Amino acid sequence: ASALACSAHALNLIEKRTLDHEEMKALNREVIEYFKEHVNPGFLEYRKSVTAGGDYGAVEWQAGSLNTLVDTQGQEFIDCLGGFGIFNVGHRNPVVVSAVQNQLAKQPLHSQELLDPLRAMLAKTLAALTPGKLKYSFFCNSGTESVEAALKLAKAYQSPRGKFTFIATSGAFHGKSLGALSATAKSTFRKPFMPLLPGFRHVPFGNIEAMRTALNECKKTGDDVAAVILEPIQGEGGVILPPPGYLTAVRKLCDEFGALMILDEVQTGMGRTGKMFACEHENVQPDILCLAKALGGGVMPIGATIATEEVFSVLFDNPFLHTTTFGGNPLACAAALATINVLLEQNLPAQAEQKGDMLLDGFRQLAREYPDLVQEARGKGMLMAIEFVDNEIGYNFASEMFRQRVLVAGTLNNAKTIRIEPPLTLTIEQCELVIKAARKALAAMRVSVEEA
Amino acid sequence: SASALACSAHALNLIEKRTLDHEEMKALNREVIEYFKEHVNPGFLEYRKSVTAGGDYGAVEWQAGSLNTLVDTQGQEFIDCLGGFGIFNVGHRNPVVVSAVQNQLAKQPLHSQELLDPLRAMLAKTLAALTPGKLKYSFFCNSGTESVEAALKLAKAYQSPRGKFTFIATSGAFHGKSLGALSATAKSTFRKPFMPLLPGFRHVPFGNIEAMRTALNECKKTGDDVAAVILEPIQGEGGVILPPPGYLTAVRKLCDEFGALMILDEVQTGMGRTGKMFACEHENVQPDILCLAKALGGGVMPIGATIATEEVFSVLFDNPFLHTTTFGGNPLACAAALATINVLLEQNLPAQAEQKGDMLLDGFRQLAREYPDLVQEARGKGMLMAIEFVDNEIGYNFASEMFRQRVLVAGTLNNAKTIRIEPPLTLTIEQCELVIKAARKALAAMRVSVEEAL
Amino acid sequence: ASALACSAHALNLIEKRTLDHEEMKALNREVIEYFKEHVNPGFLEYRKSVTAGGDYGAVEWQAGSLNTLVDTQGQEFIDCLGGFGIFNVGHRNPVVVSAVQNQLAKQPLHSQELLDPLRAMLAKTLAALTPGKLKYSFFCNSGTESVEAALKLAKAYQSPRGKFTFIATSGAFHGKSLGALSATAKSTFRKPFMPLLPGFRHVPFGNIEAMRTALNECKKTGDDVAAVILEPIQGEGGVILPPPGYLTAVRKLCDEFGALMILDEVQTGMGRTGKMFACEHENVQPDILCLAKALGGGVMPIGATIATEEVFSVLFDNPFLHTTTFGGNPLACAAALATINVLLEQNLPAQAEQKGDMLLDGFRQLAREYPDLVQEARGKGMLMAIEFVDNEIGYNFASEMFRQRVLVAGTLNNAKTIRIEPPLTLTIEQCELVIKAARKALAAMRVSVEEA
Amino acid sequence: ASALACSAHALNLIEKRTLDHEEMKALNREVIEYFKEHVNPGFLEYRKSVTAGGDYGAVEWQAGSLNTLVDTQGQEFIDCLGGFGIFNVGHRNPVVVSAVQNQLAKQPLHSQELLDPLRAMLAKTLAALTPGKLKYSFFCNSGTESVEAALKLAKAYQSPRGKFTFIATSGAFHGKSLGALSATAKSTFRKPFMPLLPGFRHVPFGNIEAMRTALNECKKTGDDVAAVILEPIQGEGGVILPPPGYLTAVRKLCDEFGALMILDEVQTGMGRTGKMFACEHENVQPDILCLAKALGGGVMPIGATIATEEVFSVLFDNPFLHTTTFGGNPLACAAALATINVLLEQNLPAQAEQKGDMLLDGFRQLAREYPDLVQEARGKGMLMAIEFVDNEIGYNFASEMFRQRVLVAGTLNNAKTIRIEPPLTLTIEQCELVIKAARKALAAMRVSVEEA
Ligand SMILES: Cc1ncc(COP(=O)(O)O)c(C=O)c1O
Ligand SMILES: *Cc1c(COP(=O)(O)O)cnc(C)c1O
Ligand SMILES: *Cc1c(COP(=O)(O)O)cnc(C)c1O
Ligand SMILES: *Cc1c(COP(=O)(O)O)cnc(C)c1O
Repeated sequence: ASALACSAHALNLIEKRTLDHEEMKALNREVIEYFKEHVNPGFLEYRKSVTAGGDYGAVEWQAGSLNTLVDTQGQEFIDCLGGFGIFNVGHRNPVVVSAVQNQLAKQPLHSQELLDPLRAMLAKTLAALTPGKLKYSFFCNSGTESVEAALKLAKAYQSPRGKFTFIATSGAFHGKSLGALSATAKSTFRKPFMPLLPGFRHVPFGNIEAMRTALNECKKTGDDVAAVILEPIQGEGGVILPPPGYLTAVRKLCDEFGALMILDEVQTGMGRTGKMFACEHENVQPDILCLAKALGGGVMPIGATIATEEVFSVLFDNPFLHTTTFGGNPLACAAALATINVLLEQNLPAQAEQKGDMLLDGFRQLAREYPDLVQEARGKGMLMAIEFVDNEIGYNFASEMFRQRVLVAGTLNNAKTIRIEPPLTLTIEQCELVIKAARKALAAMRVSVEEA
Repeated sequence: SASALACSAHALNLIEKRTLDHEEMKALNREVIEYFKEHVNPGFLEYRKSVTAGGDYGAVEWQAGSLNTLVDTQGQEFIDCLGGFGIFNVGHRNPVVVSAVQNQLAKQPLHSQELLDPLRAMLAKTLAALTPGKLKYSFFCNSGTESVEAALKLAKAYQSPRGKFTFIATSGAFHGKSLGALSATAKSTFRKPFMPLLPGFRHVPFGNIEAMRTALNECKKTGDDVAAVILEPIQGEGGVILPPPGYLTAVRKLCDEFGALMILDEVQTGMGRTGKMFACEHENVQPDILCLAKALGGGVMPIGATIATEEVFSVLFDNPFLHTTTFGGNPLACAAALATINVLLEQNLPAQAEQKGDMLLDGFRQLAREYPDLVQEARGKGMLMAIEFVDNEIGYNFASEMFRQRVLVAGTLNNAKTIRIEPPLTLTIEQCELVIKAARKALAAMRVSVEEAL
Repeated sequence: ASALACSAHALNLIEKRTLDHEEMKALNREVIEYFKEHVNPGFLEYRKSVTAGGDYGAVEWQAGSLNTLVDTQGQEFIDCLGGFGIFNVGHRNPVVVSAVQNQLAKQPLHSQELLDPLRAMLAKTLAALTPGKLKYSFFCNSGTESVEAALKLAKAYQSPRGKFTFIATSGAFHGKSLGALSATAKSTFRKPFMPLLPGFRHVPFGNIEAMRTALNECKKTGDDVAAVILEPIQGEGGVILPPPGYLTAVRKLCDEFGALMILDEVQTGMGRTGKMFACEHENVQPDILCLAKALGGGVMPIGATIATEEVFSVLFDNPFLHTTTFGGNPLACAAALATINVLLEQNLPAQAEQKGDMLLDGFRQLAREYPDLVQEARGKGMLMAIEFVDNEIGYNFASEMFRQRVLVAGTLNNAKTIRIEPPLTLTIEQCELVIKAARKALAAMRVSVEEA
Repeated sequence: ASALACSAHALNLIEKRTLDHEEMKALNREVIEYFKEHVNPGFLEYRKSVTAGGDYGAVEWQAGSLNTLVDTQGQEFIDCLGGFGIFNVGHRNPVVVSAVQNQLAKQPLHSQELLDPLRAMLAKTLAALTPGKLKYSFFCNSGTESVEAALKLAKAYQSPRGKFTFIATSGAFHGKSLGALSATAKSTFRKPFMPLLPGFRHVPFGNIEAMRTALNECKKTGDDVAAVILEPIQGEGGVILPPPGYLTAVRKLCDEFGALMILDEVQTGMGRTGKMFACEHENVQPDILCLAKALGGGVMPIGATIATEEVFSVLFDNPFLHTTTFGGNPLACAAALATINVLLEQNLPAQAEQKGDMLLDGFRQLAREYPDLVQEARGKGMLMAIEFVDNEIGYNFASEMFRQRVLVAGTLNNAKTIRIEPPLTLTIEQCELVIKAARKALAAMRVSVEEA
């Protein structure tokens, strides 16, 4: 089976707008087959553990509307998954698609030698969009690249000052590339890949005393902390909100020891929590801010690491100290610029507050009626989670919701949690449908427990 | 000055424009320079200065002109002998890659990552078919440095249960800038500010099987057994360093003998550039893990791919979330890659890279004979070439004199005396000639400038 | 002069029991010069900062009585330094010296091939002397070597169980060799020698909640703690007593997480705090116990690492995994066997309880009279300390006690603190002289303060 | 039996000069039982492996003459083991014994506060005994401690110069404490205790071009070599001699790269290879020289780390940066001073050369005659080794020599290799008797093999 042949077959497919029954039967077969053979058979077994019958093999085909996805069988799903935080402004958002299309006609990828205007524009726009002294931007292609950039900026800055240790928090997720993975907290994701970067240590999230104890003990032993890295709200941890004033406290702790504050808003950024950045809630200015996911408007891959001139200036004397081939390419920038405009124009941060208040109320309500299955519902803005009592119940919830054509999924660090992360553009009727389908799934699950 | 809203709307409107007033052009250029200084990196403005003449430093990128040319905001058109450091193998805005991407953008650009996505499966089947021997499984990411992190993690996951933790790379090597990849990357400049890096990384001189065998033997004796060796078939940012014929095969045998894994970083050498689809096909070395990026995205999308045997990729099956990526293998990028593979094969671009590379290098080596004055030597394999000069400053002047002639070149990350020549594989034969003529005129100018300077 | 001439001159001096006034002048001259030129000019600077006038030049010549040292000028000192904790049964304790001579008559060092009986005899005595399941002994030559053996036993036991992290406490001193140094906590002793062993972390001494957090956080990130190591009371730290129930809580915490408990009793051991081992105040059984200093009766150098058979067994398959050339030699063992015998016959640990109480009563009294100069006095048995308001006041105390012919000295991890650490054999008569000497010292100190 | 009872019993044994037959049988029975239950049962298994019948349980009792040992049964063994390099001047050497007794009469251990004279005298004597600029001494208690001190000297010196990597050689043995173990090279000794000190790498012994490549690649990547450590002759490796001029080429390579040279003469030191130090053969001055074993005259444990003023001065500003409690105690200084005297007075390095050649000639003839059992014989001075065709043949040799009351034992990195390391004071008749015994042993071995 020649490689030309495979590529020609794929090009032929990419060009099909719609599939009929026999085309769908064949594409679904090839995709399951090739997943087993060339991608990961484990992912097939995973889908089985959160669906019922043939739903494991559901193959994603196209955007339906701003907030829906369609599989190869025409089945349309309401998206409460959001690509795990990617689709803040909806699927194929017309303003974003348009911007990308326009730039695609001029030049999608830059030479990396001439001065590329959209890099300059997005960095200007980001400077203005961010708190206080956050002034300089480095663009890359993902969240983990955003965090590697942050760790490196911290390292270049703190190294000549004698500081090499990094503090993160348990529950934290910061990416799976090996530097970012040193900060990431989940044991099962870390252990096979040890030894990781030396001098990374963890303290309980939300616990200012434990953090202070770590910075102070490190000082005593001559292992002074370079930087503290944390999410404002833990995402893959299961949507964990810290106590009030904790972020402000972590900011003061860091100034006190002369440590840098790195804030990872790859997941909480771009309006999802009810404000453009989750740090704007306590009005805290980190030294380095990590952005990705939704920054590309659900159309492009992109990441950005924004810092103070003070810190970022370590990159000035030699601008090749940290580089990236694709980072800040014109297509990625056009997507990011469109997304920032859409967010502001349509006041989507404010909408996420409003829609999130509604949905979490409906979720807390269902939690009360079904403590039979549901432990608790947490959230802020359109970042929410339902924590069930067992692992198996949460898997059954995902399964039942799937049958009702609502797409949800779990959390990387938390086995008992299903997330709810819809596009911020989710319509008021669609929020009603989601609570509706949530109830029905809970009811069906209850009935299954009595059934078994 | 403005709010983010006003800034985004200004950029959004500039994005829609196709051409520029003279006063619109002048305005934009002053913006780009100003914001590069205030919000990107003023040091980059300075680097552009040291490799240009006059306000050349502030040439601002506006659009692709043809397959092999770029146009700035002033309508100046440049023959691209930089190729985005190995990105534009099939040219700028190649119609088959643009079309595939545009068609997928109409369906779905990014996936949920939850449902099975069809193009991931197709690109994975296609790469299986494209790759030598037992390379069977593909992990998709967003960059070359991400590609190499995936390689290292795969090796780590496989070798740490077998009690092996040491990674051997080579000096001169460039494997990426993220902290995992940076640990294998070898340039002192790039490494020291971020130390300590990953433990267990050791380096031997490139292209020296004698030294590499000693390394692995010593590591075995002391109980610090070698998990994997990582190398580029040809060192790119190192200054286009060709290993002696026999090297890669010897590396394969050695890895076989000690039970080390062999990682080939073909992020720059891959997708046709050296005269084959992959530079390892030259000696027919099958690696345990193959890294791709740069040109795999067709010059339209960012993509990286890590391909490995089922034996090694295995480690990811029981828990498929052991290594993941949010954007990796998205439909837009998969389309761009499948398009690219098709074009490379249809238009037989690897074969073309061999013909055009022979001519171009033959041309440069002749010029080197003529100016021992300024040039040390010219080297290359297919369309991956470099010209080494006597001084960094002679080199910087070549880049500058070339830029004045509207031919784009640039240097290499681990060798300052070296100017890379990395044109699209689609560079026309006439353009090949033009580039040699441009290079000749530049060298003569340089000779005169050094004359008066002494 | 040749090496031979130097060896002969020094062999001549060793045979001399007493010095002419002229021989004395010349000896004190050569000793100061050779310290400068061949030992450490800096140790001469240190002594000056804690003596007055030419007192810095004092050169030690012989034991006087049990509790007494005599310099080269015939000047005699009551020893309240105890060699920083080695002279527990006094200077040249007759039973210990006798054991050592008798063994020297037979065989001072062993072959390491044939079975050396005194090693079997010492290992038997210590198994009988240690609480609970502590059963096997590895003999070495110092405290720091004793801690190295302990880290290795934990490493060899816990590495196959997937655990590599070590928790120690700030203020801790566990030795200066590079493995022990990784657990030793003073910044100033650690920085020039970094990178030390990886995987070592520090929590505050005496704070159990912080220790639970470190064990728990390590468990969460896959960095599971192999062992916890600590002194029951911190010596060099400044005689830092933990809360009641702390040591026991650490034992239960280790049990809970399946970490090994290492107890560093190099200073506290052999009767020093009022019991044979300080771990006996709460009846705590560590998995590994480290001994040295006083174990050699103030006559020989020796160390011992005692462990449960569960832990020590990691050395049975290949008894050559950890070894030492001089460890467990006949003279070291004779000395230790004599020391154990003397401590038990004369009920010396119990004496240390009584005399420590009485001595700490004198110092607490003086800290009452002189808040002028003194922060507080503390102690457990005969391991006591006086904390002063300043470093210099403490240095002044040390100099005044010296002028008063009572030998004291400072603590490695606390600059405001003067140890009082006399032989357990100190008479009540001398206890009262020591308390008078300290009052006179404070009297002169207060005066000199109000001169300025 | 109680701890007190155990100590009393041991003390009576220590007093008894002779043992009758059923005193022996009781003691022997004890020694084996206590080794089993409180020391290490594996030592019994190893000793069985290199003995025959009731030979495993040889229990040693006193020195016999200068060069012999007697066990509890009255069996006298000629000592070709030398305690693995300790007994350069024999067992209970009168001059060293007398120096020790005289010092025990005054002060066996010091306060560590007053200036102890014998530390100054030994440091002066060693300065005059050592090559060139080796001037300052740090005294400790073992070989592994003097390597520890050497690594720290280099670290303190090289850390501020930006260099942190250490190069050792495969085959090497430098001690078993975790710092020294990082440079020790046998896999068996290292693996279970990893992670060790970071930044330690190994190159093949005697191959200068391999060492240049490592030093050079390290520099390229920003991981510059702080220091190189090696033995002049590898001892535990199997008595591995380097090419002539290698040692000089390492000195020059270090000069060239600005790395420190550390020479480990813990085994080769104090006369054994024909000169006082094996570096004297090629006139090499290391920056740091390590000594132990024979430095203590076969009576005391001691170690020394001697360095140039350049290097050692990193300890002047803060003389407490590296310390050890027992290091340089009067008893150990007295034993070293006497050793230096005996070695020089009795011209014993010269004797080591003569007896070395004679013994090596003898083994070389036997190798020649029994190529069925013997691979080859190597050596320099009284450091020698016989390599056999396999392990078992080597073990049979050791066992046969033991039956003939000649004591030999293996090496820790090489299992086919038997070391021959007698006192430098071995008589010429004893030299001849060892060669005859080796012959009788080999003959019995060939015959043994014949039957099978
Ligand atoms: C608690 C403790 N551990 C370890 C040591 C190290 O003992 P040494 O100097 O004999 O190596 C000491 C010395 O102060 C000590 O007090
Ligand atoms: C999603 C996530 C990342 C992951 O980055 P990638 O784009 O998947 O490489 C990093 N940080 C946080 C907080 C995340 O939620
Ligand atoms: C460019 C390069 C990389 C890193 O690629 P990025 O996309 O810039 O992260 C890795 N390996 C090689 C050989 C490269 O040339
Ligand atoms: C024996 C040896 C050591 C270890 O000495 P110890 O006193 O047992 O700690 C160190 N270096 C060399 C060369 C040795 O032979």
